[PDB]
Amino acid sequence: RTVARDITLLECVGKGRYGEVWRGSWQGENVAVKIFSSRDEKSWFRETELYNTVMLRHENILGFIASDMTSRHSSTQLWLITHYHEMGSLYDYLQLTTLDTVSCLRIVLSIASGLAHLHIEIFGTQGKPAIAHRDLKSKNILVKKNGQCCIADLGLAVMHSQSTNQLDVGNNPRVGTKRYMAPEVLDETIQVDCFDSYKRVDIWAFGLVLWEVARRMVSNGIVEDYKPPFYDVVPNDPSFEDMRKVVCVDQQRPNIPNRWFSDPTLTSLAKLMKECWYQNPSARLTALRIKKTLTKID
Ligand SMILES: Cc1c(-c2cccc3ncccc23)ccc2nc[nH]c(=O)c12
Repeated sequence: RTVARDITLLECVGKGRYGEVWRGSWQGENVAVKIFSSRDEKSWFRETELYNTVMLRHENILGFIASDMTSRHSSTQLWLITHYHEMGSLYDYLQLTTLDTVSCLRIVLSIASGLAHLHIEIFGTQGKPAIAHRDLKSKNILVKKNGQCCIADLGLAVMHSQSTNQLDVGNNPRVGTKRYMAPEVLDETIQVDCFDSYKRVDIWAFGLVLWEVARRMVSNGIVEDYKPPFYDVVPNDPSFEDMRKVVCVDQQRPNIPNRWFSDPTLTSLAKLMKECWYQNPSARLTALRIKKTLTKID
């Protein structure tokens, strides 16, 4: 029922090498429309597969509405239509407000719950395969009205089924965001035919998002300004070589502000954080473990 022809493009809320994101009106209601760039057409195919064939659906995953193609301007555009969240991306949201303890934990737990849903296979007839995201970042997370978040952008998803032991890495020349790239990626030791490798890459990236969020939690009247990971050692649009020097050569990691050690929540989150950042990919916590821990912290 929801098709591109019937959506009114109202406002452009995002632009990048992926294409554009629009706020659209469909029967009055707001919808989110990602119009893919020509260079990113493979990500549209992958997302269309996950949302339509795998039927991905979870309260902490961006709500899919429909895939469509529309011919306009003597070209054919690939659309991905999703729910629209007034609060926007976690990246923009953190820059416009600070958090108390409850709101900080609600955010990071909701992301953990979203990531656990992806990583965990559901067995049986029409079961869902295990899925690794591979481009988790604050710009690929949206904030819902109930204070929870949801994960978006499945263009690089990798899937695995324990039964057949089938690994499906797709076929996409797209490379994850360099700022959030794990060390085993930057120095090319990652084992590309092992599904656990891609999950561990998600955990590294998650750790960085948890750092971005915690910085905005107020404790004892103190709070850090929003900053992206490695803001102090790499420039904007950091190069591959820039990231390997910081993450691999100098074995650097996001700094923990000393004021975090005066707050029990931030101290536990600091520990959680770092346990996502091991150079040794197999030492990192699993998504389910993160979710469990976040459920107990208060
Ligand atoms: C859903 C969304 C995206 C978005 C992010 C990542 C992947 C997406 N993929 C498809 C459609 C939108 C996507 C980007 C900006 C937004 N700004 C206000 N409200 C929104 O909901 C919103």
